[PDB]
Amino acid sequence: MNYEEVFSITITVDKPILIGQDDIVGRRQLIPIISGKVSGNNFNGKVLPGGIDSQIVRPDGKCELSARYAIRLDDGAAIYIENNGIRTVPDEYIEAVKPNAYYFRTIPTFETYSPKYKWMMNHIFVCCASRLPENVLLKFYKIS
Amino acid sequence: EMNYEEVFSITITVDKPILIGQDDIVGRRQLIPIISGKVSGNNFNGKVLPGGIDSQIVRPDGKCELSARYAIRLDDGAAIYIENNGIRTVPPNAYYFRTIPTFETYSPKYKWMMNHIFVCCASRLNVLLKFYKIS
Amino acid sequence: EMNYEEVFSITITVDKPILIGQDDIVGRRQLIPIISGKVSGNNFNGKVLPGGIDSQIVRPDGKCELSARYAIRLDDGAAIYIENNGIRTVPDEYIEAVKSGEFVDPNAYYFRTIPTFETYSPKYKWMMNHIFVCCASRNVLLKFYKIS
Amino acid sequence: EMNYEEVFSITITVDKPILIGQDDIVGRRQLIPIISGKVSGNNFNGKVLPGGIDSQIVRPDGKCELSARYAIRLDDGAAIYIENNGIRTVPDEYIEAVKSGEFVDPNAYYFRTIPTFETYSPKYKWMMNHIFVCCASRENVLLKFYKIS
Repeated sequence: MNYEEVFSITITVDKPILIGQDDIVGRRQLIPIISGKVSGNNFNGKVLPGGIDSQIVRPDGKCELSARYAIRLDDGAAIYIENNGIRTVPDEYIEAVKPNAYYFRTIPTFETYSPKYKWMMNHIFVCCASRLPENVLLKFYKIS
Repeated sequence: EMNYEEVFSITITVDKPILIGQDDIVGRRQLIPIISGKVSGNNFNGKVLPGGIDSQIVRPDGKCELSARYAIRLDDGAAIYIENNGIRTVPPNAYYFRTIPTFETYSPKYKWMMNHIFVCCASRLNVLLKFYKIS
Repeated sequence: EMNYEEVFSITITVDKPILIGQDDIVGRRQLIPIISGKVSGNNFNGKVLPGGIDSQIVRPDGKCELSARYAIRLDDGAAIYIENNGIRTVPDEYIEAVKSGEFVDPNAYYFRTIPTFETYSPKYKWMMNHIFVCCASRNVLLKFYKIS
Repeated sequence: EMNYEEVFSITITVDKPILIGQDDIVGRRQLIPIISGKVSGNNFNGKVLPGGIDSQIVRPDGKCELSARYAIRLDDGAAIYIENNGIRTVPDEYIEAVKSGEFVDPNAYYFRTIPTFETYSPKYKWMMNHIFVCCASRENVLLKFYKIS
């Protein structure tokens, strides 16, 4: 199995909007995306307004993540992204959750509006992520 | 033969669309921020919380597919997370505009929201949403 | 103020469940093959095609989440592909019976679903452009309503 | 970088397609029954159970969107329920072939999917807590499953 690292995004997030928590569904929060820098070989630009990661930390500590946001490239192209994934920590970090620690991986789906980016809607992708301060680093890999 | 009960309404104030892109294959994608919203109904009263976005695509044939993610808080302190998925088609009074919401709740008083099917009838002005519990 | 129209019904015969597995967090997963089915409704008459499966999970709290994929062929030769997703619940007194599978009175059930359609002719494209609700019961009888 | 582990393979025998319908906007929808299948991999050996269907649509532009629901039973008695969703494309020169369904060489395909698992035992709960990628090809479909580390 082969793959190609195609780009990265460093995203600056705002404080979580905590919606609610219990020990049946877990804890729901919305994470607003403030900004984001996109970079890669011929794939450079920024994250657009309107971005939100909708997250639930399940009672067992597993986080399920579903982000919806858009980017615009420096050539003028826009790409809409839905990024669906998981973040799990080992045992001594679980009550904290509810940095090297995490397993944090996602699958993005892309929607594009010009022939130059049609390939993004015709391959499978994996994203390897990390969180920091309040800014997640995302590496995107095209499955070859 | 199909019964239902109207359970609450939300009048939502939206910001201007964040247009992402458009072409003649996928259509036009935009994100609509929800500025605010008033929730009202029999023992179901409160407001829409921050962080709300309706993600819409207008298909080339004109059909709009809608998927909104937002939360509300009630005046009893209960919070509810809503994903509302539906369609809007035209040939204001013009539209067919109907959606299916899915609820996530965090207390026994509201768990019935996770155990029924619902339909939402909407109107685009702001947007007015009437929620019906299918009996 | 919500209007709807009954558009058709389907009476489905199903095989015995294919029990996959169960535990006390995810619940009980089973696949239900659809043997046959008859579609009827004003100018809407046909049959269920081969290949139909309802993938079901009865959650530890007793709620059944249903997802069926199947197709129908109408007497004019048109096909409709259906994914029907919904839920089936019972009052607390019947839950132990459900978790077993001992007989429960069909009137105990709340059994409602939301169908999505895929069609391949102009005469049926409306089914792709309205919202629908399905009221079901124990054959399985499904009644389909277009929301107006 | 991205690391991964091959976890197991499945070789599946499928029946003939159940053609539902086709048009030039939605494409061609068919249901593919899974007759049988053999699961193999280090400490991961079993069979596919009854009830498996791949629901597929070949879009007007030639791209096939695949969604399979089936289950396997391992030799230690554990079950795994699999929802496997993916895509299968060919170069432009083979698209017409893909359409009347003429022979296209196996090496021509891009055929990749993302499986989701449901398991009922602590020994296999890790399958619910990792991301996976599946590489597939075409007498059978060969699926190789990879855990993303």
